[PDB]
This record gives sequence, structure tokens and C-alpha cells, in this order.
Amino acid sequence: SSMSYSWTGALITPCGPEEEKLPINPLSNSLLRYHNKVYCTTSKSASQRAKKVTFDRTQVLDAHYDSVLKDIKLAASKVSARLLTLQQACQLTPPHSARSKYGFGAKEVRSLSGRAVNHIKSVWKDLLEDPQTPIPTTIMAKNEVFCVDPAKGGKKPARLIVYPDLGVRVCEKMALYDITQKLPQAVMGASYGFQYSPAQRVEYLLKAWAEKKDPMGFSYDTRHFDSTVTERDIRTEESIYQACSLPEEARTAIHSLTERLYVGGPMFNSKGQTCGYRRCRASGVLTTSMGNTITCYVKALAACKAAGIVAPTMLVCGDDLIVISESQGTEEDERNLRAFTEAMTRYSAPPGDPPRPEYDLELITSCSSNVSVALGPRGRRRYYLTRDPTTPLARAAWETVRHSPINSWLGNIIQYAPTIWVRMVLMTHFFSILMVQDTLDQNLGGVNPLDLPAIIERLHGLDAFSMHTYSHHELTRVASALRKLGAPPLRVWKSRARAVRASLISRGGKAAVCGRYLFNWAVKTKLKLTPLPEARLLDLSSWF
RNA sequence: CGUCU
Ligand SMILES: *O[C@H]1[C@@H](O)[C@H](n2cnc3c(N)ncnc32)O[C@@H]1COP(=O)(O)OP(=O)(O)OC[C@@H](O)[C@@H](O)[C@@H](O)Cn1c2nc(=O)[nH]c(=O)c-2nc2cc(C)c(C)cc21
Ligand SMILES: Nc1nc2c(ncn2[C@@H]2O[C@H](COP(=O)(O)OP(=O)(O)O)[C@@H](O)[C@H]2O)c(=O)[nH]1
Ligand SMILES: [Mn+2]
Ligand SMILES: [Mn+2]
Repeated sequence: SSMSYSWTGALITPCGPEEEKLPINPLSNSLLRYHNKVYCTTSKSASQRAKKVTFDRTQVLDAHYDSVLKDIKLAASKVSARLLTLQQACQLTPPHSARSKYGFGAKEVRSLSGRAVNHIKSVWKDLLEDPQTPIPTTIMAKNEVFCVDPAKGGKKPARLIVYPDLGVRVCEKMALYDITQKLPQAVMGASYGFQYSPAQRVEYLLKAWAEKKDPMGFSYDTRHFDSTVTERDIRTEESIYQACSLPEEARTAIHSLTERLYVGGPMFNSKGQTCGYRRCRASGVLTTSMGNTITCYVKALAACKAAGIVAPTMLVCGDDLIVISESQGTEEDERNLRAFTEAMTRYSAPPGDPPRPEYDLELITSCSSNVSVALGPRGRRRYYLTRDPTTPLARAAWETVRHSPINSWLGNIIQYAPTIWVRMVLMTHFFSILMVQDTLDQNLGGVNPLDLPAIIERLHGLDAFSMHTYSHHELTRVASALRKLGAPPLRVWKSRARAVRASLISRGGKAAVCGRYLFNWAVKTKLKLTPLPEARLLDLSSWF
């Protein structure tokens, strides 16, 4: 049947010179040694990611799909949505957003400049009326930093990103932005993944897993999920959008966006030639993150009934997904997950790595993270969220003229602040750099470094300063990830942080706070860390 | 490029 893409042969060009590493990486050449292993996915490789994602999709839905889709449309019934004033939509355009062909950019859209407000008024007028003629879209390579894995091919090709003009993107928010805010939370309930915070996700899977008389979990993600999206899939997506209370102007524009934009259309490279025709999800539209999640919930929930997964609890975050269900004996469980994958490929959502049932919560990985255990200050099992530190580390060493990595360090130091690798490797190197730079209180990312103990206690609680025995898996992984990248062994970071703690305490003030809290683990003789006044005297909602 | 915390 349908082919996800049909190419013209025109290279996917780069929309701006690509960064090259320098002969000295001054910030990270103490963090790790093997810089030759850290790469970035240029548009050269885009040529070859194209091959990976072009193929012949063919679905075979069945009574299990159609039973789910029906009650999901019944969830959609209880949702009331509203249009978005052309102004309000312009106000939600991101500040660095890519400018429009027709001479105006994000700065002009957000300040309601006259020229932009008229062009968008006419785009939205072409959206109403003309419901058939496609909307031209642009196709970009996406540059990303990784570590080479010789096992799995050496260097990943660049993911492909496809987006309409800026005029169109404001119109999408008009038609669909309010939908996105309500629909998934309504159709999927507690199974909606983006809803939870890192601590909340953990509390969930822990509850889901103890609620079983004999738990069994697995994760499933589909391969090339943007490409496995058939046209019927998108139109059945609209079928759910339209099931809510919409002003009639919404339905017209929605229906026209689904035809002219979402179901496919031409594609042009940054140079401007014709590049191909797309017949799948264009990753890079408003619905992308929500369509993905909803479609995935349907196909998943369908396949759960086909295979007979019993009492399953779910957690969908886009096309990543995890099911904690009731074990049916080992050898039925293996048979069911094959039925599961079987349905999921008859739904045009084949897997990547084939799923496998696991009976220990640490071995399930969804959204590039897993759950592990450590011991808390009192001796209690503390469950946190961790990951394979390979890619965060490779990114800590990405250092060109344009890009500086200190953001990458903080972004992970916060997100994964309880993990052994952050506590010992990232935090040690972070303060070790800023004390020497003497830039120990800039405003990196709208954040101040000297607040980290307060921020961390706000988000992960005081135990992130006092967690000590680490799970065997997590040790072997951290140890081996450092080894893979040239970084010192954990032993060396223990000594390095012992000293970074010294300079921090001795600097006094808010610095000495960081030294005693973030590096309690380093000292021979701990200090009993009490809560901080800023466990509420810190606004809990600047990003969370 | 889009969504999100
Ligand atoms: O490696 C990432 C990541 O750790 C952090 N980052 C980016 N986006 C987010 C979100 N949504 N939540 C949490 N943390 C985030 O910063 C790194 C990305 O920046 P990068 O260095 O890759 O790009 P540039 O060098 O072009 O720009 C420097 C940025 O650091 C800067 O723009 C800053 O504003 C990043 N930043 C956000 N940026 C953004 O556009 N939107 C957001 O909502 C952002 N939120 C945050 C939140 C925090 C806590 C930080 C530290 C930075 C953020
Ligand atoms: N626009 C955009 N979409 C993304 C990005 N990453 C993931 N997605 C979407 O979410 C889906 C999840 O895919 P992923 O698990 O990252 O890898 P894949 O399934 O092999 O393509 C993708 O097909 C995209 O549609 C991104 O950086 N930008
Ligand atoms: Mn995937
Ligand atoms: Mn995924």
C-alpha cells in the first residue's frame, strides 16, 4: 500500500554551517579523554537516514483496535475545546522559531507586527476554504551529539525533521493548541506519561508493580515511529479530535490541516528544490507529540487485548511505552508478548528491539531511563530514576566555537541529581570548573549555581545528598561508561570531589552550602544534613 | 521543527 516517502534525489542540505571540534576542548579535556568518540550527526548522513525510513506500510486493524478506538472516541466526547485568537496563537510561537519565507520572523510574530498579523490572517483564510491542496513543507537534517558504538554501526544517521512555514505553525496553534492541552489527559488518564514528574513516575510504577499479585513488566517502542504512521492513522486521529465540542470554525481548519498538511505533502530542502513526498507523520507539527502519544495508546491497548495481557497498567510517553501486568506463568508470558508484537506489526507500528517480559523493575527501560535502588540515610530502600550515562557524558564533551556544554552539565546535574554518576562525576566537574573560572554564580539557563542544594531538595528531597549503596547494575554501568569515554574511574572522582568540597566550604557563604550538601558523600565523616528554608521558599514551578 | 516537564 502506502510508501512513507517518495524521493526526488535532491540532497537534504544543511541549513547553516556545521560545527567542527577544536584541537583543544578546554572545558571537558579533564572530564574525559576519548573525544574522537564524541560526534554530531551532520546533514551528510541525512542521505542515509532516508533509506532507513522509506518502506511500504500496510495495516490490518481488527475488532480489538476498533473496540479501543470506539471508547477513546467516547473519552473525546467529554472534552470541550476552543479556538485560539490569532493573537494568542502568535504569542505561543517560540522566540527563536524559524522565520517565514514571506519576510518576517519570530520577533515580529510575537510583538504582533502588522506585516505578520496580516499574512497569518490570510493563511488562516486559505485554511478555511481550500481543504485539498497540500501545504509545502521543509525537510531538515537534525544535528545531535552521541558517542560512537561500534556494536551498532558506529555513527547514527541524522534524524529527519519536517515542518511547514511559520504562517502555518501559528494557524495550527489556533485550530489545535487548546485540544492538545486537554485531549490526551482525557483519553488516557493515568496512562498519560508526560503528566508525571520524575519522582511521580517512580511512585507510579512502584504502585503499579505492587498492585499485582505476580507482576510482570515490559517496555515496547516502535522503530521509526514517524514513518509507521499511515494516512488512515492520521485521519483516524482527526476522527478523535473532531469528537470534542468544537466551534465550527475549528472543525473546518482542522479538517483542512489534516488533508493539506498532516497526511502528507511535498518536501523541500533548505536550498529550495523538491525533495520528496511524505505519506506519514511529519514530525515537527503541533500534533506530533500528541498524535504520536494517542495513536500509540490505541495500537498498544488494542494489542494488549489481542495478546491477552491481564490487568495491564500502562504508561505512554509518545511512542515509548511500558506495561506492568499480571504474570501468566513464564511460558505463557513469553507467548503473549509475541502476540503483542504480532498485533503491533499488523497495526503498522513494528518494534525495534523485540520486547521481553521482565520480573524485576530495574530491567524495564522507557523514555531512555530506568528505575534503580539505593540506600537512604536511615537505611531504607530509596527508588530513583537513572539512565545510561553514555550520551550525557558525550554531550558534556561537545565543545565548538558556537556551542558550550556547561548547560548540558547543569541540565543533567538537576534532572538526575540522585544518580551516582551525576553526584560523583558531573557535580564534581561542574564546580571544579566554575571555581577556577570564578564564575560560580552566573545565570545559566535561568538558574543560579549556588542555589543547587535548595533546588535539589525541592525536587528530589534531602535523600539525594545521603544515598549510598548503589545497585549492582547501576555501578557496572557507570564504571563501564566512564571507561568507554576515557574519563577517570569513580575512585578518582572521589578524590577530585574531596578537594572541590574543600574549596567550596572554605569559600563560605552560599558556596560552603554546596560543598557540604552536594559532596557529603565524599568525606570520611559525614555531616547530618537538615532541611533548608528554601524547600518551600523556592517557587516549585519555573519549569515544573 | 514541534510538544512537554
Ligand atoms: O542539554 C540541554 C538541557 O539539559 C537544558 N535544557 C534544554 N531544554 C530544556 C527543557 N525543556 N527542560 C530542561 N532542561 C532543558 O539545556 C541544554 C540545552 O541547551 P543547549 O546548550 O543545547 O542549546 P544552546 O547552546 O543553543 O542554548 C543554551 C541553552 O542552555 C539556553 O537556551 C537555555 O535557555 C536552555 N533552557 C531552556 N531553553 C529553552 O529554549 N526552553 C526552555 O524551556 C529551557 N528550559 C531550561 C531549563 C533549565 C533548568 C535549564 C538549565 C536550561 C533551560
Ligand atoms: N519533531 C521532533 N520529533 C521527535 C524528536 N524526537 C522524537 N520525536 C518524535 O517521536 C517519535 C519517537 O521516536 P524515537 O523513539 O526518538 O526514535 P524512532 O522511533 O527510531 O524514530 C519520532 O518518530 C518523532 O515523530 C525530535 O527531536 N523532534
Ligand atoms: Mn522509537
Ligand atoms: Mn521512543
